[PDB]
Amino acid sequence: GSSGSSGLREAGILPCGLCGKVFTDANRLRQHEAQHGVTSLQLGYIDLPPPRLGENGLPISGPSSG
Ligand SMILES: [Zn+2]
Repeated sequence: GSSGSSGLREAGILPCGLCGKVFTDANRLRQHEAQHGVTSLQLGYIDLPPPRLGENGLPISGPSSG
């Protein structure tokens, strides 16, 4: 005697626990999850962030003050 796969497709609909949105259709929420990246990497969108934060042009010993 042991269980297996006897029943129905009972998943469970719930509101997006990442941004705070609410969904009713599993298929609809499945797409929204992509926006965040739930175990996936959704790319193709346009992005143009600022340049990295770094600099150069300094000595090796530094200033001798103290
Ligand atoms: Zn969300």
